[PDB]
Amino acid sequence: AAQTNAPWGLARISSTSPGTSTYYYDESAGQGSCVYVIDTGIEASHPEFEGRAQMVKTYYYSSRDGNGHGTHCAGTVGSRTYGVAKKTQLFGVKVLDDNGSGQYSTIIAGMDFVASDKNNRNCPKGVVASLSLGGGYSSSVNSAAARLQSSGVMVAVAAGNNNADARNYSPASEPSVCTVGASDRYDRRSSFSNYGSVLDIFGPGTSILSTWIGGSTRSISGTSMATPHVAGLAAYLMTLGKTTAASACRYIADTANKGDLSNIPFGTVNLLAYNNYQA
Ligand SMILES: [Ca+2]
Ligand SMILES: [Ca+2]
Ligand SMILES: [Ca+2]
Ligand SMILES: [Ca+2]
Repeated sequence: AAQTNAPWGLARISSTSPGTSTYYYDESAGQGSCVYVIDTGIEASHPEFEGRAQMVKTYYYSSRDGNGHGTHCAGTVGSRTYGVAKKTQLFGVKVLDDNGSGQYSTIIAGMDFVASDKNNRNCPKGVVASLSLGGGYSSSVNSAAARLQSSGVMVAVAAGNNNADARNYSPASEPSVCTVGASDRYDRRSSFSNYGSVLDIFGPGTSILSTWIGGSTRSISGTSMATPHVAGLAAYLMTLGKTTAASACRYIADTANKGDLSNIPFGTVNLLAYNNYQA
């Protein structure tokens, strides 16, 4: 399948080169795989989710997405226009309030919710979680991402937008989960992108067009938008039976566009997410 005039990120994860704008993908498109978007929530009712999105959990008065952050990450995962896995099921888990922030105890409770909630969902192709959130190191938050991963969910986490080593951030610093750095359309490390030995992969991060609240669209930049690209890819690759929840991050890194990114700190992997799809 070929989506002409796609966002630059989708086009890049189906490309050996930068500078193309056609997303190529197997028409299976992650069907029968679930991606949990742990975030501000999702506006499930966006015409771009075609009813494949629903809120399954909140730790606030409303499960709505008043923020947009989580509606925009869900979108990069499995929206029809701006998604990687255009047929995946999206489960919104609102750990972040509409200001975009949350307590670490609530985020932990959300990760543990998914590790269990998956046993209440039809995900025959497997389960993915996209954590586009982060803060300082916390062995407690790391251990929650570890558990979620260990429960048989491919965990993709932002490195963090601090332009520092991700070793000092959670759940970015957790060795067992997929830590995603950000790249821009010219294959440069996004100026904001965290780096280090803990990083496993890069996704498109800078100027990422996706879904927004009010049934709208807008472009926003972060490791937070790299993550849903990787999250999406893992969903896609799992539905193709090309990898599993446990070994997805490794598989993505084995099959990645190597050496293609500039301004990658020595000792950080030079690996851009690649679907490796041949039309
Ligand atoms: Ca674009
Ligand atoms: Ca987000
Ligand atoms: Ca976002
Ligand atoms: Ca987002």
